[PDB]
Amino acid sequence: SGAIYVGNYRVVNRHLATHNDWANLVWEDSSRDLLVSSTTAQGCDTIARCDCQTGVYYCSSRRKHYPVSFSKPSLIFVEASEYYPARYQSHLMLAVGHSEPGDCGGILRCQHGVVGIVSTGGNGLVGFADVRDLLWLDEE
Ligand SMILES: Cn1nc(CC(=O)N2CC(C(N)=O)C2)c2ccccc21
Ligand SMILES: [Zn+2]
Repeated sequence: SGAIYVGNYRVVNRHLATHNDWANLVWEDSSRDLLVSSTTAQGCDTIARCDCQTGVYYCSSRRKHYPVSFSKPSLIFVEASEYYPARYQSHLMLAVGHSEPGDCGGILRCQHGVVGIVSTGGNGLVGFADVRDLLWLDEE
């Protein structure tokens, strides 16, 4: 589990969104595994606006933050899980690292701020849903 709290937005994995998230929906995209809902309080996270390929992510199944090198956001084939059939997921970045299903939501960050959240995993891989192209998170 986990979310990004920027401005009056809450960014979560679409597959982990709650009823309150769907009832206060701003935007969702199943191909990216992302959903954004509105919040009453302002958040403290800052979004990175950069092309970094190195950063650090939080792994809840290890209680640890790990430094990683990650690929550029792309269209990647992801195996079937409890939440999606086997399919192509867009705006996804891969790194070598530990991930279990419940690790979804952990933040990946670089020197500029939040880059994305854990979305996929398996066999020493971890996938991150990028948010750096969502410029509207910084306004309204
Ligand atoms: C974080 N992660 N995820 C999965 C499968 C899963 O629940 N999916 C893949 C997610 C998606 N965005 O399509 C939903 C896994 C399987 C072993 C290890 C780590 C893992
Ligand atoms: Zn950066």
